Amino acid sequence: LGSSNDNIELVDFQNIMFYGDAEVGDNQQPFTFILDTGSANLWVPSVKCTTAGCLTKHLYDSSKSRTYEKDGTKVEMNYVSGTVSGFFSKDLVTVGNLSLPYKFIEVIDTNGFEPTYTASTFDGILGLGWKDLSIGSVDPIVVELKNQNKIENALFTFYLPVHDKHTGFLTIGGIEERFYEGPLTYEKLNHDLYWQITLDAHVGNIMLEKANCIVDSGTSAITVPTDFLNKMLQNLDVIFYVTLCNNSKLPTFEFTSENGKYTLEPEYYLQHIEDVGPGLCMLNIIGLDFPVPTFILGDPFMRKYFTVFDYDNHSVGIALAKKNL
Repeated sequence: LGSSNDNIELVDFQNIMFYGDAEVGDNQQPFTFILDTGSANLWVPSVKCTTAGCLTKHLYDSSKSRTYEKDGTKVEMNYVSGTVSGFFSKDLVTVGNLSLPYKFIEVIDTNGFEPTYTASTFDGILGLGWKDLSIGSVDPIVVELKNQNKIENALFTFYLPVHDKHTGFLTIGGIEERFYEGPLTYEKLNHDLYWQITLDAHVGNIMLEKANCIVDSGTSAITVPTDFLNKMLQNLDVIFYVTLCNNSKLPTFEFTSENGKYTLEPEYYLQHIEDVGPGLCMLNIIGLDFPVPTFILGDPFMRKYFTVFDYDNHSVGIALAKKNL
């Protein structure tokens, strides 16, 4: 009724991660997922996983689902925080109000994914990247939904939750105006692997033309080229770097293209850790070098900017996220 798109509510986790729920199996077994635009596979821990990390998670039992289709092909998935091992399985996956038989990794070993797994509340990870970026050559869930004529468009959007402010939404199938204000600008992908686009960057006197920028929901910070960060933090009073929240020397990130301008002010990349010291803030910025000048516009950027990931049009749409809806 009215809402023709599939909306999945998102909850923040200590301002470092955010989760969304989905189900696997004919009996709708529940799971909490990290929604990762940087990967392309879906995985859930199996009832057959007997590692300590799994004892506190919601587990998947294929024997309780009529629709389960055995595969068993051995597979291992790698992430920044580690590796998980298992085998492929296929069963009904439900996301919001949509369902479809989908191939995923049934994880049996998580000891190579610690301490992240045990220290976090999620059960598995749901990839929202491109096919070529996956293992087992599996079409993206949203792409699949589109081919099955279950959604109007092969795109999804992120309106991220903001710690102590409001929850968020992952919307599949269409763009909803209620999530943003200002103009919605599209940036074409420069690669059909990651959601990577080209943008010129300027922080202070330092600048970088046509830098590669990866919009990534799985990264908790904004990553900057080492050299770039160093120069940026010169003369600034910043002893992953911490500083006084009221530091007026803190610069504003500026990202521009032929179609749009995006900025990230200090209030968007500074994390309060007053419990460590009065008015003390952590810099949610990381020095990271890729073969070529690259910025990962992670959660800090996505919290400020509503984003749309368009498979059909091979682009990323960006607009200021509404502060309250």
